[PDB]
Amino acid sequence: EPEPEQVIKNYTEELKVPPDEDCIICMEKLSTASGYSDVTDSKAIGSLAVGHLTKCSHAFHLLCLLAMYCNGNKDGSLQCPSCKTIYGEKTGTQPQGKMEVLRFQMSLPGHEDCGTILIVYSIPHGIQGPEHPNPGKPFTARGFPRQCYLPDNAQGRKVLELLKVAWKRRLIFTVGTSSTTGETDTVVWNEIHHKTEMDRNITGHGYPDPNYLQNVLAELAAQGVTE
Ligand SMILES: Nc1ncnc2c1ncn2[C@@H]1O[C@H](COP(=O)(O)OP(=O)(O)OC[C@H]2O[C@@H](O)[C@H](O)[C@@H]2O)[C@@H](O)[C@H]1O
Ligand SMILES: [Zn+2]
Ligand SMILES: [Zn+2]
Repeated sequence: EPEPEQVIKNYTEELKVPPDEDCIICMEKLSTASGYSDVTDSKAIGSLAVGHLTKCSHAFHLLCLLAMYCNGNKDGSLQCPSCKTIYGEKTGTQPQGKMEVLRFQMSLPGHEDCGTILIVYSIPHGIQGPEHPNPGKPFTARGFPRQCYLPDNAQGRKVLELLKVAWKRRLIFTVGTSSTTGETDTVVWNEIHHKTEMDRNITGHGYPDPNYLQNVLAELAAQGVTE
């Protein structure tokens, strides 16, 4: 993985003279100096260095870009803050654990045509790593194992494989704060809704749900997991 300054040099093409149009990262004119210049320090990147992104052609202070990148885990990918194009292979802060998958013949509410896939995520507590909020300090993992259900049809089996890619790229979980329990520095769901109940009366996260499959299949396209 290249260095943070080099990551921004890739997937970027410097602008000769920046327009009057604003940089949406620092809310300052691209013509002027980055608004994060006072707290961000590069080697090869100035404060009036500006390029637009390779494919999506959105322009920012390359220092802002760098300021952004650096606030996250530094996997060598970069996400356009305007249109969210992924540059490289986005990955994420998911702690070590296991993903088991099972199938059973019983159908789910709304999918009586087919069988059911059981996904079991088991993730132990540990010590936060460099990518996590407070490196070195412990993190908790609440509620594991967490059982998840997919209709065993064509889409459901597709989403299954896409979720195996998500796991590989440490995308399904993250260390952070729980919206449910308010507890901090802990393993929580990250951006990819999972059905944890067959019967949606129990918790609110179950079946039937017509559009779940369509929702998640785009919820992980938003993290760069596609065909
Ligand atoms: N029970 C749930 N099942 C699936 N997704 C859930 C659940 N509760 C919340 N979510 C989704 O998880 C995301 C973040 O919610 P958090 O509460 O921060 O995540 P987490 O604390 O892991 O979720 C609560 C989890 O803890 C367990 O005690 C509980 O049974 C559930 O699986 C949001 O997308 C939210 O909609
Ligand atoms: Zn800026
Ligand atoms: Zn863009």
